[PDB]
Amino acid sequence: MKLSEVRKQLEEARKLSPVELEKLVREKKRELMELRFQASIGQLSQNHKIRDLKRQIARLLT
RNA sequence: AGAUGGUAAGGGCCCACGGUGGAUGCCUCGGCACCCGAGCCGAUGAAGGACGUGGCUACCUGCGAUAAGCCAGGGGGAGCCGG
Ligand SMILES: [Mg+2]
Ligand SMILES: [Mg+2]
Ligand SMILES: [Mg+2]
Ligand SMILES: [Mg+2]
Ligand SMILES: [Mg+2]
Ligand SMILES: [Mg+2]
Ligand SMILES: [Mg+2]
Ligand SMILES: [Mg+2]
Ligand SMILES: [Mg+2]
Repeated sequence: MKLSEVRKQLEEARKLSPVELEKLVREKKRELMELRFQASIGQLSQNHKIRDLKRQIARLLT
């Protein structure tokens, strides 16, 4: 289900849009990094948070 | 004075039961032949690779830093996150 919702809202990134396709992505990635840091230290990650993010970004990157 | 009897360190044949070995039978996801179909790919970067890519990933597979994946259309109708 996660699809429909986000992607629609994602061309909804059209106030500023490619500029925001971008801005958003950047923010999305910092999250991934923050997230896989938590990931590696162990005592701060529960998995799919990762996958789900990476794929936000593949979609975002569209 | 005399006579021919038991011994088995070990060995031989026979039976029995094991070990080892992987023949025989059955099996088959593979192979072989024929026939039909189909028959080009590439600078819009092929064929084929290297290195990567999974929360934990050695390999195989898939994929390409959007990395076992992204979008859309079609199919399908309870399961799914490969081996
Ligand atoms: Mg005598
Ligand atoms: Mg004897
Ligand atoms: Mg003896
Ligand atoms: Mg015995
Ligand atoms: Mg890795
Ligand atoms: Mg990882
Ligand atoms: Mg790993
Ligand atoms: Mg591989
Ligand atoms: Mg890219």
